[PDB]
Amino acid sequence: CAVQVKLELGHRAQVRKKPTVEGFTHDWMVFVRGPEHSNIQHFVEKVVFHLHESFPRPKRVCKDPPYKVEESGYAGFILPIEVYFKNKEEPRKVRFDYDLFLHLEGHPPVNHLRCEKLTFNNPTEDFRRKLLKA
Ligand SMILES: O=C(COCc1ccccc1)Nc1ccc(Cl)cc1
Ligand SMILES: [Cl-]
Repeated sequence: CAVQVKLELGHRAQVRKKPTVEGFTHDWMVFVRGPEHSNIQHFVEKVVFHLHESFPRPKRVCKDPPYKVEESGYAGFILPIEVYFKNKEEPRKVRFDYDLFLHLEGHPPVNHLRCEKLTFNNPTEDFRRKLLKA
């Protein structure tokens, strides 16, 4: 009995009115969530955001919702996101490579969204029950 669930990944980015002391020009926030009123905490163990190496503590871990990271910076980068599942079976996690892009000053703030389909073929009963609760 295969089960399909939905994950939304996205981010916002806005030019700061005043650069930070480091000269960072943008504030941004990247997130993983369920669509509409879906609570993905039923089947998500943790979300790991792998920031660019220039960031302090580049491995950011959210064990509880909201699964998000808020930061400031000066350039966009590819941000690997690992979503770990509440199971003890294959797969333990899934990985997405998120394009954390920023727009130049003058352009409207970034507000970006993509939606990811996860289909689990033959999950264990306990994991199937969690997936179906989201
Ligand atoms: O945007 C930033 C700012 O982050 C670094 C930081 C240093 C000290 C404190 C906070 C944050 N780095 C960055 C570098 C290369 C690429 Cl390709 C994309 C981004
Ligand atoms: Cl991807």
